[PDB]
Amino acid sequence: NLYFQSMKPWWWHLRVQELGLSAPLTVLPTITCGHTIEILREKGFDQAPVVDEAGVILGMVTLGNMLSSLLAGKVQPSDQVGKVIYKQFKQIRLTDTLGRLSHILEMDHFALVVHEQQRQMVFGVVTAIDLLNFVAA
Amino acid sequence: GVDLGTENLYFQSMKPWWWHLRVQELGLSAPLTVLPTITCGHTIEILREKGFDQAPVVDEAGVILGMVTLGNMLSSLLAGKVQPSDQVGKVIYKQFKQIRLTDTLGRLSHILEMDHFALVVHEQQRQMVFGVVTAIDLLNFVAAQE
Ligand SMILES: C[S@@+](CC[C@H](N)C(=O)[O-])C[C@H]1O[C@@H](n2cnc3c(N)ncnc32)[C@H](O)[C@@H]1O
Ligand SMILES: C[S@@+](CC[C@H](N)C(=O)[O-])C[C@H]1O[C@@H](n2cnc3c(N)ncnc32)[C@H](O)[C@@H]1O
Repeated sequence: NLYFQSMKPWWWHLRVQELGLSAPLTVLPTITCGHTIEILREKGFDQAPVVDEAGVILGMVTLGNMLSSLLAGKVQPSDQVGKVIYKQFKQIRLTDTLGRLSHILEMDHFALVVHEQQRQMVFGVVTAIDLLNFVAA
Repeated sequence: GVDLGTENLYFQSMKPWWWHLRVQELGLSAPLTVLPTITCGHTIEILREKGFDQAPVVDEAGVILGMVTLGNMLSSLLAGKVQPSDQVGKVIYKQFKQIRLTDTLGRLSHILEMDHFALVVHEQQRQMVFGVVTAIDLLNFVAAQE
């Protein structure tokens, strides 16, 4: 067996917490899909966590998944967004590396950034521009 | 499984009422384009400020050279093909789809299912950018109409 280890850039072992992410915009499962589309349109976000009234993360709503579900005849604009909760997305820790982040971002369009306290807490969303801006700046 | 089976069997009668409407129902934004001589770092700043994931790269006459995308910029940076001071001309992406205002929303839907965007070109002048179109443009139309 032969192994290869790449030479890593300066930022590789720096941590997700260096990016300076804001708190996420989240939605309740009971607002409509149409209302969620306006919110996401206003902000220029492709996704948001869906959280219940007790603060539990139920999953993510994404534009891709809303579009698929609409095409499949399964959701309409006036339905609750709870109907299109996407439950399989990637998580990363606030103290995980930018290297790990970069792997996730190459395969997925976002990750939910998590931090461990007495329970596992959501810190924010992270997407390619957050990493790009950091490296560029 | 069974749902895919149903959607395949009745694909024709499950086509949305708007399937054969045209992309021009969407009324898009004016496009933000860049020349190939601005840097990758400045491209990243511009796209960050607007909240766009992609822009057309055009020449001094407005002729489309291709697209710059965040995903391809990231890959190119990871592979060491460019650094931020390099011209964005070094990462012109060409494997995207162009469509016209007269193309159906159905054609657009197929494209958006696989890619993050399409480039809308001028109906009789396919070398010029009309606008960019992404999922939220189609979603916004359907929510408006329903
Ligand atoms: C403006 S959006 C542009 C589109 C991009 N594909 C996206 O969805 O992030 C990019 C910026 O918004 C942030 N962002 C995305 N979704 C978020 C949300 N639900 N809450 C707060 N920030 C979010 C990203 O972390 C990034 O800083
Ligand atoms: C604010 S962005 C949000 C993130 C989304 N993933 C994207 O890149 O379009 C969505 C809106 O910006 C528009 N848009 C995207 N790229 C653009 C560009 N280069 N010039 C003008 N509008 C653009 C889209 O057509 C859509 O109306």
